[PDB]
Amino acid sequence: KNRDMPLDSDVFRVPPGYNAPQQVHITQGDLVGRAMIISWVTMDEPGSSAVRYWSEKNGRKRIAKGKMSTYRFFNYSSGFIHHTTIRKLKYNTKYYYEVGLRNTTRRFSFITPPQTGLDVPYTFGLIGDLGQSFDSNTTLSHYELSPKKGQTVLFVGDLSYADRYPNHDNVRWDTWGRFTERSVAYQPWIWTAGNHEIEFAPEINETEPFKPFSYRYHVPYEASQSTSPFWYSIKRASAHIIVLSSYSAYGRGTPQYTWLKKELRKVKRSETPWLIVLMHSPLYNSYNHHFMEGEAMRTKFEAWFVKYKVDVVFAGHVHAYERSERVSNIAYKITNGLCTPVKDQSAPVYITIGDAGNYGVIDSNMIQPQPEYSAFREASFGHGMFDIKNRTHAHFSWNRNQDGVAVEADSVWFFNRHWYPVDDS
Amino acid sequence: KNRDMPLDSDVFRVPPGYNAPQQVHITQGDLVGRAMIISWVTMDEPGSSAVRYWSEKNGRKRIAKGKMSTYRFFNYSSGFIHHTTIRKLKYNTKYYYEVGLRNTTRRFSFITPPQTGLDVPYTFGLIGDLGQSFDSNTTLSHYELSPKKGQTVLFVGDLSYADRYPNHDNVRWDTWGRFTERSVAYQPWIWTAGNHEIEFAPEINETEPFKPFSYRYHVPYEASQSTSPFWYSIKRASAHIIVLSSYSAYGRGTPQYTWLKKELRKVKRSETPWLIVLMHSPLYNSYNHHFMEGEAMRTKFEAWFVKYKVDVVFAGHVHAYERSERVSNIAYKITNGLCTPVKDQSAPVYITIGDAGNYGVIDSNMIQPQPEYSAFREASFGHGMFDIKNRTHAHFSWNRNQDGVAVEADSVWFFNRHWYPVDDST
Amino acid sequence: NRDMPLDSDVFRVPPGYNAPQQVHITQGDLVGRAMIISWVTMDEPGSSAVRYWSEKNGRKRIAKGKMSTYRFFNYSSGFIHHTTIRKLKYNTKYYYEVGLRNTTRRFSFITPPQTGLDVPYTFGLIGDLGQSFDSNTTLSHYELSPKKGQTVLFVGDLSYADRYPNHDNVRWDTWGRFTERSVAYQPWIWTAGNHEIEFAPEINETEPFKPFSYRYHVPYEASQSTSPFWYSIKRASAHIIVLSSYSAYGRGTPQYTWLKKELRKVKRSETPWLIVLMHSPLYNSYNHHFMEGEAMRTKFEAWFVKYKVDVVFAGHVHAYERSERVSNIAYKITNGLCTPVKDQSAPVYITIGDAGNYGVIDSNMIQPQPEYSAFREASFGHGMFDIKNRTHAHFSWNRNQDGVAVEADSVWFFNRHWYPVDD
Amino acid sequence: KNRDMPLDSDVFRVPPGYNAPQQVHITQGDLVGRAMIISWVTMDEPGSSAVRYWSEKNGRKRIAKGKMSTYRFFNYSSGFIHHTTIRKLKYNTKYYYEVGLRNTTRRFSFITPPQTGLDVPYTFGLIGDLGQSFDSNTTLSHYELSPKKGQTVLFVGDLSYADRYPNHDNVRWDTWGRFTERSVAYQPWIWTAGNHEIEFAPEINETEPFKPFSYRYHVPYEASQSTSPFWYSIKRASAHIIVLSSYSAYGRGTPQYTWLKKELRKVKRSETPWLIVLMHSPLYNSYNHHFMEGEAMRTKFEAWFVKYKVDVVFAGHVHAYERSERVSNIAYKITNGLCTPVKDQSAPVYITIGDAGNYGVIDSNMIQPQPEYSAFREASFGHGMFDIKNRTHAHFSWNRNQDGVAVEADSVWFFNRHWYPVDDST
Ligand SMILES: *[C@@H]1O[C@H](CO)[C@@H](O[C@@H]2O[C@H](CO)[C@@H](O)[C@H](O)[C@H]2NC(C)=O)[C@H](O[C@@H]2O[C@@H](C)[C@@H](O)[C@@H](O)[C@@H]2O)[C@H]1NC(C)=O
Ligand SMILES: *[C@@H]1O[C@H](CO)[C@@H](O[C@@H]2O[C@H](CO)[C@@H](O)[C@H](O)[C@H]2NC(C)=O)[C@H](O[C@@H]2O[C@@H](C)[C@@H](O)[C@@H](O)[C@@H]2O)[C@H]1NC(C)=O
Ligand SMILES: *[C@@H]1O[C@H](CO)[C@@H](O[C@@H]2O[C@H](CO)[C@@H](O)[C@H](O)[C@H]2NC(C)=O)[C@H](O[C@@H]2O[C@@H](C)[C@@H](O)[C@@H](O)[C@@H]2O)[C@H]1NC(C)=O
Ligand SMILES: *[C@@H]1O[C@H](CO)[C@@H](O[C@@H]2O[C@H](CO)[C@@H](O)[C@H](O)[C@H]2NC(C)=O)[C@H](O[C@@H]2O[C@@H](C)[C@@H](O)[C@@H](O)[C@@H]2O)[C@H]1NC(C)=O
Ligand SMILES: *[C@@H]1O[C@H](CO)[C@@H](O[C@@H]2O[C@H](CO)[C@@H](O)[C@H](O)[C@H]2NC(C)=O)[C@H](O[C@@H]2O[C@@H](C)[C@@H](O)[C@@H](O)[C@@H]2O)[C@H]1NC(C)=O
Ligand SMILES: *[C@@H]1O[C@H](CO)[C@@H](O[C@@H]2O[C@H](CO)[C@@H](O)[C@H](O)[C@H]2NC(C)=O)[C@H](O[C@@H]2O[C@@H](C)[C@@H](O)[C@@H](O)[C@@H]2O)[C@H]1NC(C)=O
Ligand SMILES: *[C@@H]1O[C@H](CO)[C@@H](O)[C@H](O[C@@H]2O[C@@H](C)[C@@H](O)[C@@H](O)[C@@H]2O)[C@H]1NC(C)=O
Ligand SMILES: *[C@@H]1O[C@H](CO)[C@@H](O)[C@H](O)[C@H]1NC(C)=O
Ligand SMILES: *[C@@H]1O[C@H](CO)[C@@H](O)[C@H](O)[C@H]1NC(C)=O
Ligand SMILES: *[C@@H]1O[C@H](CO)[C@@H](O)[C@H](O)[C@H]1NC(C)=O
Ligand SMILES: *[C@@H]1O[C@H](CO)[C@@H](O)[C@H](O)[C@H]1NC(C)=O
Ligand SMILES: *[C@@H]1O[C@H](CO)[C@@H](O)[C@H](O)[C@H]1NC(C)=O
Ligand SMILES: *[C@@H]1O[C@H](CO)[C@@H](O)[C@H](O)[C@H]1NC(C)=O
Ligand SMILES: [Fe+3]
Ligand SMILES: [Fe+3]
Ligand SMILES: [Fe+3]
Ligand SMILES: [Fe+3]
Ligand SMILES: [Zn+2]
Ligand SMILES: [Zn+2]
Ligand SMILES: [Zn+2]
Ligand SMILES: [Zn+2]
Repeated sequence: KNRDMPLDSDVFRVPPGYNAPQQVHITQGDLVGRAMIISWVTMDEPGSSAVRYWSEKNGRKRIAKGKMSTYRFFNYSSGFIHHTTIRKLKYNTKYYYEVGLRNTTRRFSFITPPQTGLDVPYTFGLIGDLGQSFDSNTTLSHYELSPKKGQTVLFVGDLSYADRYPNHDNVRWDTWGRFTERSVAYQPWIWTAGNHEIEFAPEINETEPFKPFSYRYHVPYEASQSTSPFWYSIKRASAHIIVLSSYSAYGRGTPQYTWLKKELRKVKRSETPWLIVLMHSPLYNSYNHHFMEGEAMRTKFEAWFVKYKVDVVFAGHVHAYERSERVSNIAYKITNGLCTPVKDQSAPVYITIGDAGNYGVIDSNMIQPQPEYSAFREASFGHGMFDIKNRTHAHFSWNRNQDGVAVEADSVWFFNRHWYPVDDS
Repeated sequence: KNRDMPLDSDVFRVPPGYNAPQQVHITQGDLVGRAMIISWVTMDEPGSSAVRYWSEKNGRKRIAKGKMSTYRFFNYSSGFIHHTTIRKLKYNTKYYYEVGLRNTTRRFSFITPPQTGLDVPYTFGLIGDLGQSFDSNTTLSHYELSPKKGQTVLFVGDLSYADRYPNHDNVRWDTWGRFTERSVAYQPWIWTAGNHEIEFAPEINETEPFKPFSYRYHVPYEASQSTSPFWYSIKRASAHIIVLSSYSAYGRGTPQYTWLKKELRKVKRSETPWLIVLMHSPLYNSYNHHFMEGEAMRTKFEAWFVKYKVDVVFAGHVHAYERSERVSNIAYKITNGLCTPVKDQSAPVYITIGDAGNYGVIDSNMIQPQPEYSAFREASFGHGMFDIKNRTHAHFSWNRNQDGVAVEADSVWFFNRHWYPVDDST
Repeated sequence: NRDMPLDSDVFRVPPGYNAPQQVHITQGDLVGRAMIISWVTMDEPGSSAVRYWSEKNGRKRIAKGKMSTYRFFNYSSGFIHHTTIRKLKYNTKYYYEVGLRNTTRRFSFITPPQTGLDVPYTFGLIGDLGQSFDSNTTLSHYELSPKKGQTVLFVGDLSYADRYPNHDNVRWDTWGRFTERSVAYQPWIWTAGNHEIEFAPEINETEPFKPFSYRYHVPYEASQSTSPFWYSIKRASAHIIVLSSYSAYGRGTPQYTWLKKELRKVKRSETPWLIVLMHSPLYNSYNHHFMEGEAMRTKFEAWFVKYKVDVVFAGHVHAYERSERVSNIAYKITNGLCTPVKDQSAPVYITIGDAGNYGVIDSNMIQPQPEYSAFREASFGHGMFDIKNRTHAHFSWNRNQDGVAVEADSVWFFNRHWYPVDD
Repeated sequence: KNRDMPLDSDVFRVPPGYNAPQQVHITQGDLVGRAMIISWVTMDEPGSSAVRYWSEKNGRKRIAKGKMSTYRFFNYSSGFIHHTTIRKLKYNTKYYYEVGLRNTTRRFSFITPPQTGLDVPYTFGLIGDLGQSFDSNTTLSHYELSPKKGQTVLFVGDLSYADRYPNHDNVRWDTWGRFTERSVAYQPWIWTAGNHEIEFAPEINETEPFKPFSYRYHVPYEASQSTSPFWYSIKRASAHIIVLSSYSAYGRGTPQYTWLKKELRKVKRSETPWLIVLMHSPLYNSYNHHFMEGEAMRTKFEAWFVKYKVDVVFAGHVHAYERSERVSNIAYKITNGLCTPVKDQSAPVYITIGDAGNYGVIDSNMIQPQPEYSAFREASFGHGMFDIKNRTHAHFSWNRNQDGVAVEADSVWFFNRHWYPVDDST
């Protein structure tokens, strides 16, 4: 049944004025937080890729110059896509920025994160598999209405679900951009590529994976010496965030494998104590839907996560919520019969948070009974919050669409694996 | 430690004459055997990409037109690389072909396979991780001197090992091309991409995986509707051969995953009864080196191989030889504890054959004791032959470098999984 | 102002899902055994395959071509197809179909006879056509001609889309649909004029000839040219040389180099008629664009006389003119030799850029009429160059205001190689 | 006949050190002189495209990041070409810069021109058709030893003459770069494209006009809103310099035509009194060699030069020296018989200065007798100096290779067409 919001919905309204910038969105633009990638689309003509910005502190207006690009997908032709990086921003300060400098100007703002450090607090939103259904809209409202006040969204993939439409009707990317603007124009969303971003459709000569997503959503991948936008790293406040690609190559020797190996080695827990991994497809999942799809990546990387004491791994893909115990399944050797997950205080917690709404369908069927490795699971629409207090403590909470915005249906304290490895079960 | 043949070795000699074609090699150019891709390099000037060819019978000389390309890698600049496809050939006939039409002509020949069919005999050589060491030269000689007489080489990856040299010195691609010539200019080699072809080197700003390899070695990947040179299939005689890429994406919904799922559905066992899979990294491997590297691909494809009753999966990567029992390990569901390989008459035999020589090192360390799923393993240099007799029987043998060219240190009868699914254990 | 409106019948869209539109053809090789088929699909990419067969018997074959797209400012093109059909039979009628996947449309052309000394043929002359009502009239007159044109030599300025805001490239699409009724059935030989340049740095479009060069291909490699803007073809008893007024032609440049070499290749005993096409006239006694042709004239005029070009057709000036056979090639800065003289080795220069443009005629002329000008008139119309045999060609000019059979100006061309009599 | 310096001449020496930058050259990088384009080649590996620079004043060392490129020409493959722009410099300041930051660093310096202004003095060298013959070397020496101290070279085209070699042996581009380094590394040379830069060679599939030149020599063309490296404008001191392309399109409506029309409108003689035009092919020329080749461009632009009262037009192409009277020939209407040049105080002086050496041949055949429009002409090798004193006066001198470096064989004072419009005839 169609639960996608109609094209004439209020959330899809086009900003008025000739060549008004639309689908405005921002993300972190460098490794440590001093830069911001500003992106938007113009529909009437190319327009200018310049961004005007200034801090509240200094009130000196400056100009950053960017780049415009376009793409085609089957018989769709995109508008004019702008990406511009503002650099050398001051930490912990409010900036205003304007786009559409030539015809119709629109102004927004954001706050740069504090400089990275050991005890620096920060609140991350967790959103997965958002889509553009009425549920999607409710989750977005709950997030923006949260008393916890999220400062940056960690997005675990499956953005627009445009690919569910005939020929992937790319108009549905445009609507998604206009819908999400109310949040992502004012705070960065950290992008992870899910399977709905693949858009491999050889039947209509579209054979370059991630094409629409990769034209529309840029990431600071060169900042961490990644050679691809689909895996990369950022540091923000006290968190070191590693973004992975479930649908890229990760065999031994491949670019993603090589990069992750080196990146984990570069992590300094005395500088960013919170080590967080994002990926679309969950390594631990006890739901019927996509059961065991995460197995391949798990066999490659799980031992690295345990060895480097990753604090937490976030994923989506399953349209529900699940939180694992700290467990590992890394003792297997084909013939030794050691294929059962065991408690391991050195392993991350695996959280599945792909329940922001998608196209309005929840994954309710669960493998019964709940396995030992699963601490909490529930088939409900909602979003998460990962609220870092200091180097030892972070509080995670899950909020359900059917609950008040201030209500936590699940919550748990994370004790840091490097600085405070006490049983946080 | 350096057991690579020196640059001035006889196998590396440059063919004489102004702009003489060198590094000549061919491979199947289409889905069923009526085409051939002809490839070669000219060093002095671009030269012609035209190929003259004719059957020894008829003798009507024809011209095929191809394309020239070049590439750079760090401070290396390639010579001029030619790829030309000859099409609409007659089955089971000898053709002569010539390259260097403008200046120094060189002439070679090949024999097209018989048309695909249920009971068409054919002999495949199996060579993996060849490299260019003295051991490499020995393995090649054994293959070309085999009384079995291989008609096509299935190459399971790791070609030149140029990436071991400073800045991957691509000269060592050129030397490997000239060293091969004696063989792959007269019979096709079916290429699989190994980890030594990846050549991911961001430290010298070379970040495109498979670049040198993909410029030098073309495969007929569009013929099987693949969107990439790194996975594809061909039919030859009674065999349907599926080539996979261990070092490309294979997650659910990815191009390779999607392609393979569809491709298996196209397999017709009444026309090609022998279903053969090539990949670089072994799904079953009981050597310590690279132990369990194949697990990721195994979780994705193993159940598929059993479902479609693949006869045999060949791989290289580990520098040794191994032959599994017919087993499967596809019953695991995380908490059911079903994680031990069991005997499964629907499953392929897995053979590791990455011992053609590489840079002169063997992998001798093995998991002890030998696991139940492992039938035979030995750390020696060599190559295999897969000799199809008919729709029910194929004979596989492994020849060691230290033995006479006619000695099989291991040998086994494959009973076809579709036409004759009887226990063929050893 | 005078341009036909978007809802005009001539701009009508062929019905049916992804129906091929803007179909046009042109010679695809050096001597006539090939044809370039071009068209546009708007609904989706579609197939670039062309099905074709000869009326006689007719085994159906398929030729596969290429699809392309482009952007110009805020305009995005449809899916443009170009496909070459090769190895055709001479002097035979062929049918061809495009849009094989969804909506097929069928057309036809007739290949020319093999090239030869005495092979007859009739060429239409059309320049600066545009899409005004005048334009539509000219096209009608040409197609209703009793003399029956078999190929159009087009001397430049096609759609005049560059007159619209941001060169509204939709106006290229309409011109394509407009001209289809003629150019889908017989080749037009394309010359590049100044309205094809489309140099518009103010909207970041700085590649000359961009839209023109995507929509209209020419067989330039067939004569070893390295550019579509200059090339030659042979058809029946004619050798036709197409030059580019708005490309470089300095000594040593590609075009200059190619022309010098191309003239050495002309064989008057295979193709006695040597025809040159260019947009901007070397001889012109109208005020508009007076003397714009001088630069090219100083470079190529002596060559045209040396190789005894029969006739040079140009457009650009929106009127009709025919010169005497004169040359002005003796000037040496200080020697006072700067007047054109009768020269029986020289071509006749014909200005024929009066097919309609955007509805405006150039009527202001230099007075009195110079010696070198034989005939000139400010009327809309088109020409016909009718080759009878190696000695005689008949050229005529038809005015839009006359009956389709009426020739306001008419002249016999006596071949410069086989019959160099004063005409 | 071969008078080109041999490959092992001292002037072609390779700078010592691994990956040592060579063929270093600089030119103005912006409209008004606050920028500089730094160019160099590395032969061993790509290297860094970063330039380190600081003023003799403070400094305050800074880095500018550039770009690397390469090309092939037939069977030639280039080294790694770096172009890096340094911006926001101080006027009238000596700067040091270094290239080759990663392995072998080399250090140079330049002096930024003073801010543009009415009476700003400045000395331009004029060199055309240099080549790499022994004569070429003598001319460069005379320029650098000149008592007048050239501060910037206006170069009227025909650089290396590499195209005279077999397949245009591009190695002769590398030699010419090493030879000219001793001057162009320390002061900008302002490039004009000549016929020897076209390098149209279809017979060897090189069909892109100016390819090697355009890769090796960059100009700040976007600063004057040109859309091509081949025509562009700069201001330097009291001069506004317009560079044109004899071998690009210039018909009505073409990019160069449109650009030049608009550029002349932008000229302000109240800010830059000296209006100078550079082009390769002379509009006025009384030598037999290339007689009247300039006629095509003359017909297009001559009237514009008169209309805007250009002070002086410099050209090369003809291998000799010539200086015209102020003449115009713009009244011709085909039939009216007005086709003789006449004295026109509103017109530029036309100077032919393509006598720096080429491949060792001088053009000595002149049309006799000397025409009225020609003031002075002589067939000797040499170079010119255009020495601006203030808004009204500029001194032009011509120095011959057979004379002392201090001797002026031809000499004339220019009266500025805007600020001192009085007959300056000799
Ligand atoms: C979008 O903004 C442009 C300026 O950033 C407008 O161009 C300008 O229009 C002005 C009218 O107030 C005019 O004086 C300026 O010269 C001109 N500036 C330019 C072209 O750089 C543009 O206005 C439209 O386009 C111009 C060229 C004219 O056609 C106007 O009549 C148009 O309104 C703005 N576009 C629109 C559609 O608003
Ligand atoms: C790091 O953050 C923790 C979570 O906010 C701090 O714990 C909290 O400390 C409060 C007193 O400052 C106390 O009222 C709260 O109950 C407590 N929260 C929890 C969930 O335990 C933590 O404070 C230290 O450790 C706690 C357990 C107490 O021992 C405090 O006295 C300590 O200050 C913060 N650590 C530091 C070094 O501040
Ligand atoms: C396929 O090839 C096999 C090996 O060439 C055939 O088996 C062999 O038959 C020989 C006489 O033809 C016999 O002496 C060999 O012992 C035997 N070889 C082996 C390894 O079994 C096979 O022939 C059929 O099946 C075998 C088991 C016997 O029953 C034969 O009599 C059969 O013809 C060949 N199969 C077919 C269908 O051609
Ligand atoms: C791109 O191709 C689509 C078909 O593959 C177009 O949709 C089809 O339009 C048909 C009428 O031409 C209509 O009957 C079909 O229902 C429809 N097919 C599907 C699967 O939706 C699409 O057309 C645009 O949108 C449709 C719904 C109509 O409004 C058309 O008039 C529109 O052009 C094509 N899109 C574009 C931008 O061309
Ligand atoms: C080429 O075609 C010309 C035009 O038809 C021929 O001239 C015409 O010949 C007619 C006899 O068939 C004659 O009545 C006409 O007067 C004449 N038309 C013109 C415009 O002159 C021409 O015939 C040759 O040359 C002319 C001058 C006469 O000498 C004829 O007798 C000749 O046959 C044709 N030339 C050739 C080579 O056939
Ligand atoms: C502009 O530069 C001219 C060339 O240098 C100056 O002329 C020269 O002035 C010298 C002393 O200043 C004098 O000895 C030279 O003969 C003379 N050179 C020439 C070629 O005339 C010029 O100076 C002005 O005009 C000259 C003729 C003298 O009358 C000076 O006294 C004047 O100042 C310079 N103009 C200015 C305003 O400085
Ligand atoms: C155009 O031709 C192609 C190829 O023959 C057809 O597949 C199209 O059919 C349409 O799209 C397919 C995928 C299927 O949905 C069918 O029912 C549709 O009719 C055809 N396109 C149209 C619009 O006719
Ligand atoms: C392009 O721009 C013009 C305004 O300059 C606008 O009026 C026109 O409709 C636009 N065309 C498009 C967006 O296709
Ligand atoms: C989406 O949510 C916003 C904020 O709650 C609300 O104002 C708007 O009406 C909603 N739109 C739809 C279509 O649900
Ligand atoms: C390689 O083997 C070949 C064939 O046996 C032999 O001719 C040659 O000498 C060998 N070359 C080297 C370097 O071993
Ligand atoms: C290029 O070709 C010429 C012959 O055409 C040859 O003599 C020369 O050595 C070659 N140069 C290189 C480096 O290939
Ligand atoms: C154009 O000309 C054709 C042919 O005479 C005629 O049928 C058509 O109606 C005309 N259209 C317009 C709008 O002039
Ligand atoms: C070039 O001139 C310089 C300076 O006069 C001199 O030192 C050098 O030897 C000359 N080189 C030649 C003539 O090859
Ligand atoms: Fe999802
Ligand atoms: Fe190996
Ligand atoms: Fe016109
Ligand atoms: Fe010269
Ligand atoms: Zn998903
Ligand atoms: Zn390997
Ligand atoms: Zn015109
Ligand atoms: Zn010259």
